[PDB]
Amino acid sequence: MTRVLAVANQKGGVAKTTTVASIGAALTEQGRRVLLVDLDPQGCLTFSLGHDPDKLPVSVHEVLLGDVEPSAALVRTDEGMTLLPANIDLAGAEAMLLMRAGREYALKRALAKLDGDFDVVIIDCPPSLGVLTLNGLTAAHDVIVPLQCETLAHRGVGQFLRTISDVQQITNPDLKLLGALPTLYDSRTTHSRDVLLDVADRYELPVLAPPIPRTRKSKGAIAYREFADALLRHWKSGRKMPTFTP
Ligand SMILES: Nc1ncnc2c1ncn2[C@@H]1O[C@H](COP(=O)(O)OP(=O)(O)O)[C@@H](O)[C@H]1O
Ligand SMILES: [Mg+2]
Repeated sequence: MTRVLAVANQKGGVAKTTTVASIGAALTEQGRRVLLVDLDPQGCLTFSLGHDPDKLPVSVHEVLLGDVEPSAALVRTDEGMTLLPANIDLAGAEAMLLMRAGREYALKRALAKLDGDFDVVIIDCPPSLGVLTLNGLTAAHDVIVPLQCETLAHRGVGQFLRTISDVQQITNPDLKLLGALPTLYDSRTTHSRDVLLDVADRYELPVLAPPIPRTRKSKGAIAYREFADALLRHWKSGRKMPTFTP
């Protein structure tokens, strides 16, 4: 049973890409066959895993258009994860997909061609609420929102939840919002805690545990492995994701 996890937040700089790669690595160490999908035309995930996006002969762009089979675009990573990479060509997807029926299902259609090949698919969405993020949410079974807790600035959470609700109404009724993964947690003061409590109070959004601290045997890596183990057990036995605050 392939599990597809979308990692989404229209706010940039909240450690989405780091989260995708780090959860991917932790799951791989636990024996899962992991595919990572880069849906950001800027190619941050792709670059971070050792591939120059500008030099890829093809990418997820051609895969979303149906011009290249998904298997043909996959590349390898040093840690064993498989990558469906991105480059700047993907910025053109919007103009080209808008002209076609079912633009929201392009990634879903692509992953269907790979089903059974991976235990876990993790999708790194760009910092936007356009067709690429919609493709990520439409293809996923679960979604988490990496959520910075350095500052109280969270005015985008409301529109993000509206987007989840719209997807559930129209393109993906089975999408489950697992919750927010706190990122950039600062242990120096109680401020990050207070930020998370304010978010938990104001928004219909579970705040998950543990927080990822601002940074193999590092505290950030330990927190990612702890969160990845929580994901595993949720998918294995239906255990509810532990929460930062009830
Ligand atoms: N735990 C952390 N501690 C310190 N810096 C981090 C941490 N996680 C991510 N960063 C940095 O934050 C910046 C944005 O991270 P990134 O994963 O690219 O976020 P996003 O994908 O949401 O834009 C990057 O420079 C990254 O190196
Ligand atoms: Mg990113």
